[PDB]
Amino acid sequence: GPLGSGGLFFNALKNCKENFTVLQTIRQQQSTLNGSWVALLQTRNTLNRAGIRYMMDQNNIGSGSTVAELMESASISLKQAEKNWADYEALPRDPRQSTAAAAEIKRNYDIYHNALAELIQLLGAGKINEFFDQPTQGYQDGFEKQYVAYMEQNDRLHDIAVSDNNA
Amino acid sequence: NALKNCKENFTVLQTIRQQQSTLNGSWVALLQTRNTLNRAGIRYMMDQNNIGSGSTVAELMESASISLKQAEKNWADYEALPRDPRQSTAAAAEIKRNYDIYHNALAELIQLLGAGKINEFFDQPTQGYQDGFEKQYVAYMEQNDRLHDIAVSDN
Repeated sequence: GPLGSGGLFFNALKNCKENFTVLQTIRQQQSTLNGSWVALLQTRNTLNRAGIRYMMDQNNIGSGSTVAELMESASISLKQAEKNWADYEALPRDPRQSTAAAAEIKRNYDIYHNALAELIQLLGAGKINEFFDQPTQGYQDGFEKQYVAYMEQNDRLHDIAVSDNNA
Repeated sequence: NALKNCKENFTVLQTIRQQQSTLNGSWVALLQTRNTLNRAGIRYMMDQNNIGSGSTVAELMESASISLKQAEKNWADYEALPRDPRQSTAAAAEIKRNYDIYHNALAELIQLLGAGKINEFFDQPTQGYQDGFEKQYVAYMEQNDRLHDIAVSDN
């Protein structure tokens, strides 16, 4: 078109720099959310290991890490979840991301995160029965559903940026 | 060039992002498999004291199988992806070596369970196997962070 090389270059550089900023935004949200999700799963598994060790200790068998060591490890991983979740929330968002879906991920994150913190409290208090009975699976499932939707949203944004860069 | 520089910086983020999504997906599915197997352990022990609720040991065992296949699926996604030239090939081999150990360990637990080999099931030092993978996963992530931070700059 009746547009010069200088112009074509400026426009290409403008778009590239915009596209890059989108990928950066998305990559960071992805790594922080992922780090929070993994640390919650770790916490959950560690608490289950603690329950097993407890039930093993009843019949004076049971080895490996102690209930106390496992509880402390779960606390450390829950702190890792929280750290990653704070980083996630503070990141600048892309204007096109749904604020409604962001609110849902957060709602489910708090339910699941709080359930694990509660398990840690129940355990350290001796409320073993309460501990074994929490419907944790449902809480986790609710966060995961949102996590998937969020990633699907971000993959789309990713693709828009890629398509543009290719053209 | 300002342009070719940016067109390549964007390529780095793209390749890194996609490797991350799939590798993290595989890691999440492995973690879920391990947790589900520990749920089956609890359930079995509850069955021994004649209480014992929700999902059965058999149902959890099947669930763990499905989630382990999901790890394999995400792993194959990751394994087919293109690697950036600057990424460590030695690290890429060590993550694979550690995924295999951890994956195989989970495959074994499922086998042990569906054969009633309960002692061996509870015996397995799964934690060490997971830790081996995790350590490589962290280094890989740290490497990707560095490649991310250089792209934001060159931009």
